[PDB]
Parts: sequence; C-alpha cells; structure tokens
Amino acid sequence: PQITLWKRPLVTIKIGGQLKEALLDTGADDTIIEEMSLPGRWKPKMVGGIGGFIKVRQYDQIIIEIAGHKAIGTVLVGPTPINIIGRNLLTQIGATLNF
Amino acid sequence: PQITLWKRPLVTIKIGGQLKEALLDTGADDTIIEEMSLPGRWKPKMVGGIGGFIKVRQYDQIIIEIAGHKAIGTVLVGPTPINIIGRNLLTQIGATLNF
Ligand SMILES: CC(C)CN(C[C@@H](O)[C@H](Cc1ccccc1)NC(=O)O[C@H]1CO[C@H]2OCC[C@H]21)S(=O)(=O)c1ccc(N)cc1
Repeated sequence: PQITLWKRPLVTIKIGGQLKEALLDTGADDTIIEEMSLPGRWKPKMVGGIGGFIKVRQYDQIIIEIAGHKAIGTVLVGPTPINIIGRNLLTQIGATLNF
Repeated sequence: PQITLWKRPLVTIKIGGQLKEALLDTGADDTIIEEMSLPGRWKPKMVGGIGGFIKVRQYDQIIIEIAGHKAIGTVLVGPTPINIIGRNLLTQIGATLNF
C-alpha cells in the first residue's frame, strides 16, 4: 500500500500469537516492542533516543507479521512509549520513502 | 526520489540560512532541530520519546527547504542528538511510505 503521513503510520503486527499496534518508523534503526515474553536467550543492549538511553533485551530471529507481511529478525524489548517497527524490519517488507 | 532504508534516510535541509543534515522520520509527529537561533517569538514545550522528555522551544511558521522542496510549519528547537524532519513537514513535500 501507499501510506500518507497526515496521521501516525500505525499498522497491526502479530508477534507471539498476539495482535498489537506498531508505528512504521523510518527514524528508528531498530524495532522496539513494549514489555512481553518472547522465546529464547536475550542479550543486553543500550538504545539512545530523544531523551536519553534505556536498557533493552535483544531477541534474535523473531517471527513477526507486519500488516500482513512476514519478517524474521531482531526485536528489542523495553520501556518504549509505543511499539516501533524500525529499518531492520522495514527493509524486509520492502518499504521505501517516496516524494 | 525513492529512498531505500538500508541506511538512515538523511537529507540536506536549509533552515535559517544554514545548511544541515536531517533524518526523514515517519515516527516523529513534529520536526525537531538542534540548538540554533531562529527569528520570532517562541513557546516552551516538552517533547517525549525513548528515554524521557526534553524541553524545547516551539517556533511557528518557519520555512525549511527539504531536499530542494519548500515547506512551512512548526519547528521545535532543543537538545536533540540529531536533526529530525517529522510528519508535519513530510506531508508538505508529499512524502509517502510504500510497500
Ligand atoms: C519514539 C518515537 C515514537 C518518536 N521518536 C522518533 C523516532 O523516529 C526516533 C528518532 C531519533 C533518532 C536518533 C536519535 C534520537 C531520536 N528514533 C528512536 O528513538 O530510535 C531508537 C530505536 O532505534 C534506534 O536507532 C535510532 C535511535 C534508536 S522521537 O525522537 O522521540 C520524537 C518525539 C516527538 C517528536 N515531535 C519528534 C520525535
């Protein structure tokens, strides 16, 4: 589809069998999801945003469906104000910015 | 132009007579620029994101040239780690997310 930006570009994602809302975020290098249980071992990571750094748990090879598109990659889990789909997964679904 | 997301989508902008590099950021509601001087009255505001909130100065009706495209809108000035072009100005240049 072709999404305009007059409103927040929110889509529905499915992760761990649950439906959630997430933001298509070209400004995020990484995909960050609010606290939840994901399978496997996690690794530590520090993520810097607009108001400082937060510590997150990094999970790899996670399966996630984004607006009907399947992606398999790294997902960070931490205290984010909203679920964010970053470039690492946007590239897998073939997203581009056009103007 | 059609921008891929393998790397950060950085473009050249001209604001307040100065040339700067900025991120085309679909996850940002508003445009936030690093500390600089702009003419006009301004209002204080608090913007929140990952890591917490920061205090900024809100300037209205500011003219920015994004990748050679003229646009006008609110610009926030504050201690952001990078210059961000948000949805308020992406809409003006006709930017869309496609996949
Ligand atoms: C958290 C989102 C809802 C909003 N953020 C925009 C977002 O695109 C930022 C924009 C951004 C980009 C770089 C530095 C600071 C902020 N990215 C970000 O926080 O990404 C983090 C996770 O991936 C990592 O790679 C980028 C930093 C990490 S935001 O910077 O806090 C923001 C909030 C309000 C406005 N008006 C404009 C921007």
